[PDB]
Order: sequence, then structure tokens, then C-alpha cells
Amino acid sequence: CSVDIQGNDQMQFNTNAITVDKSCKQFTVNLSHPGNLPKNVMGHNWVLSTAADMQGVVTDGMASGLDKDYLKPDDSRVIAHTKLIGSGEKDSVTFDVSKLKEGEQYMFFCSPHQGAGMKGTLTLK
Ligand SMILES: [Cu+]
Repeated sequence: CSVDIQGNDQMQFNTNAITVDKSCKQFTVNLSHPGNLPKNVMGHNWVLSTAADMQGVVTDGMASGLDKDYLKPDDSRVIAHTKLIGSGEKDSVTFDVSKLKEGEQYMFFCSPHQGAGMKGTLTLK
């Protein structure tokens, strides 16, 4: 009921498809950042939304800037997210699986680097 995900200095996650077992009450994402760049240069987060909401979350988040960890304050389209991290840092987020609809289309992504392709899928199986 948890996953360890890495974001690197090349704006890649080390996975692009998360499966959430239906037996899980909660799900945990453990985000880390290999490499050698600070958070104000090459910062990463982990953000969950529906596929439909992703573009708008990313656009509004980018425009909110670093100080706001590239997320629009109190964004209702964000199901779950970590904080923004630099190299050698880590952060975890846990959410209620009850917030997911089984078999539906969810995307995960880093908000400042989604446009560079830092994204993948998540499915309640
Ligand atoms: Cu990123």
C-alpha cells in the first residue's frame, strides 16, 4: 500500500504507472531526489489528479511559482501531493483510497516539470 518513487536531474520519474491494490485503505508515496541540484534549480514534487484536471493543475501551479511549491493554493483538483524537494531531500504523502474511483483515469506528475514529460498514470485495481 505504498511506493517509492525517484525524481532525477534529468526530469524523469523512475516509474510511469502506479497500481493501487483495492484492499488498501490508505496509499503512501515516498518521493526522493537523486542528483546534485537544489530545489530552486531542479525541484520535484508528486501530484495526483484526474487526467482531465492535469493540464489546468500544471498551468495554474506553474504560474503560482516556487514559493507556493508550484501549486495553486488550496487547489480542489489536487487529490494528493508531496511538498517540493531538491536533491538529497525526501517527502511522503498518504491519502485515502476512498478518494479514488475504481478503474478510473488518474495522472501523477511533477507540476513544474510535467510539460517536460515528468508524469505517469495511477489506477485503483
Ligand atoms: Cu520535477
